[PDB]
Amino acid sequence: QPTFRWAVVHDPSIIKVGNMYYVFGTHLQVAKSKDLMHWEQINTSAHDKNPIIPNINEELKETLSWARTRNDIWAPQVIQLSDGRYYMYYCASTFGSPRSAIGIAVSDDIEGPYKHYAVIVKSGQVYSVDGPSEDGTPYDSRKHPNALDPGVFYDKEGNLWMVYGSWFGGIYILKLDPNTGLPLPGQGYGKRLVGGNHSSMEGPYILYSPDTDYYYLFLSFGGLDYRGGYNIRVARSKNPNGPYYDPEGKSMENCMGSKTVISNYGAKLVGNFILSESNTIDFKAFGYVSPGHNSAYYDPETGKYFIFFHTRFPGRGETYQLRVHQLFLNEDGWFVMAPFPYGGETVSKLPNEEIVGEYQFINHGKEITDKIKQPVRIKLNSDGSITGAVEGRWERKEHYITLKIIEGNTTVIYKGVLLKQWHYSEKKWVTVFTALSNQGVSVWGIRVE
Ligand SMILES: [Ca+2]
Repeated sequence: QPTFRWAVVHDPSIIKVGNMYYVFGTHLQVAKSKDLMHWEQINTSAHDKNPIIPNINEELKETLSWARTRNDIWAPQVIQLSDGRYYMYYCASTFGSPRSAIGIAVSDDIEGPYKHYAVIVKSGQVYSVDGPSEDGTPYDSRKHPNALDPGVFYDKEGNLWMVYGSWFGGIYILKLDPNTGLPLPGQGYGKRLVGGNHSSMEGPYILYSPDTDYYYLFLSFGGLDYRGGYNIRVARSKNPNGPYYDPEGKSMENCMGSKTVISNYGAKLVGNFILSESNTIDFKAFGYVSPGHNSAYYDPETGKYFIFFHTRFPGRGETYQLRVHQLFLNEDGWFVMAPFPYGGETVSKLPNEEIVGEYQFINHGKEITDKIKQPVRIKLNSDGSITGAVEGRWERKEHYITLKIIEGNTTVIYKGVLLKQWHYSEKKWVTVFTALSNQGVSVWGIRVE
């Protein structure tokens, strides 16, 4: 019964306005929805006649001039501040460069037109012409962030923050004045949360959970392209400005260096996969390549959580869509992602008869890889045993599942949730599980019915 119509929105940032969900993305790709499943595209590029920011080159002359670019802005996020106006935080840049700026535009109406408000953070200063970086020292792209990818959020106390960054100096957070949206004076680039020295991370987003009273920091590791191994990582903190820690207890301030090294940190939520045993490219089969650059939302009306992200697809190169999935909290207060896109599903306790059976099983691992992971077959048996491709034991308590799986010479415990979801490709309701270990590895199970 559920149906879908996606949008084409790269780097999507969610905002709810009235009964309508909007996503704002790179190139001023904008779309909206009442149900999270059918999306109406309202803008597709930052051309001179777009209605979101008309005549953008003149309107945002300050940031675009800085970035030496035209007809484009990257990773915009709109947030409603206390005056009721809509503030679009965005960045201007060029591919591969740290010559970037974070700006703010403002509108009275969600769909615009937005006008210039402020220029707030700059990177890529060339000392002989521009002078120092924001911290008063010469810009050094190993230490200083790239002024990209703003993630703005209120904390539980009403303070306003912006987490930001992409590669280069890492991921930083600035405290903002709730009344103006501007960074409070005297912070330079702010506090470093993750990364440094050109570590492959970007798109930071922070979400508060009332259900656990933690803040969750979402990052994308790797490259966004087909061969980049883009993957979504999660850490959490009792404080909006950290330190953030992963499920193993590692501090994300220590996450920096090579791809192999940074891969050791964070809960990896999803990487590349396809639900085909046949082949790694199978256009009938559900699968993603380079899912990332996400935002997230908590809906107080229902208590559900959602992740908004773009992704590419097996065998389809750089083509991408918006996708929306539900997130759940496991018994340890960590997020686990629903295998399939959101079709209206609400978790509840399943009886045993709906749990027992053969599953396709995907282990997403811990690495940053472009490998398209495929499933193996396992069975969850009535006696609590796991058999097939892996051995172990499973148990459940309400909708919380625990899987204890033998991996080499050790048992790894995965904790997650069980529910019924809409099988996106098979078009039927099926049992699924999604679970996470303390080493930050996600597993998905999709019941063969
Ligand atoms: Ca973002």
